[PDB]
Amino acid sequence: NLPNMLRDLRDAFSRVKTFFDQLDNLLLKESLLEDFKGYLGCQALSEMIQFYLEEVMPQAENQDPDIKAHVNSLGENLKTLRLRLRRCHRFLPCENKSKAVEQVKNAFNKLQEKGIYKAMSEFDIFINYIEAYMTMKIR
Amino acid sequence: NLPNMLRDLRDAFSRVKTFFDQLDNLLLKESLLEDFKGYLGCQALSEMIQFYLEEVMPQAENQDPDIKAHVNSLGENLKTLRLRLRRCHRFLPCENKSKAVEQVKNAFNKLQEKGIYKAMSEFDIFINYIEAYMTMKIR
Repeated sequence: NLPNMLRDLRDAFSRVKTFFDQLDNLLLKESLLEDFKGYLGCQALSEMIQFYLEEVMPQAENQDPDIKAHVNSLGENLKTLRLRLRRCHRFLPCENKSKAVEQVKNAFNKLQEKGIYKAMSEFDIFINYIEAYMTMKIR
Repeated sequence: NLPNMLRDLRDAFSRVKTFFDQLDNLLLKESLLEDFKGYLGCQALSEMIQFYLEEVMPQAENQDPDIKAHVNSLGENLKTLRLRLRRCHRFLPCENKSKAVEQVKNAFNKLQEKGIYKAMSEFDIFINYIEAYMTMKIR
């Protein structure tokens, strides 16, 4: 399962690495792994994937056009992995949105002025749901 | 604890409600509560709090300026609650960011060109951390 899920990404990296011993300190320090294992894990992983796709890879392709085909495949494999993990609310919940909230907003918007009245008049219901959520977490 | 944490919000609402029996269906349906109790709970609650603060309340104040002082206090009490829940990575992790990621990005940016080389050359380390994260969730 897992190893198999990461093989394409590792294969793509084996090519890329050849374009890049006194190593010095890691940029991707252990503290990063720790956040990945904590309550902020999803947000940390999500932000890192975005960082590599939007900032690092494009910059790297600009610095040396010869690595482009390989960095592009690395990027495609990383986006595919993200998609897989995201399709499962389990692995990357932080990149998923609530269908219920969307439904509430869609109904609210279609009700025009009556939507404002209704949402405000039900605020105590909202407070009750917040209490339920908190009650959940405390458990 | 909990009841006490929500009292100010409920007190503020008792005033507001007076400006707003055949009730018809709830806008804030049960499905919303369900998402609040699930894996998308944080995102759902976070989006709802934002919805009330940026969309509902301002609109309501515009429709009837007489409720303004009360909707404003309701809003302040809701922002205070959000702050409290957020200060605790436990209750609202989805509104928190990874200090480690920030440190990595700060170092990466200060290294200028060498940062690109380093981040790309450590991609396998990143893959290893992703594996760890996944290994975590599967557990």
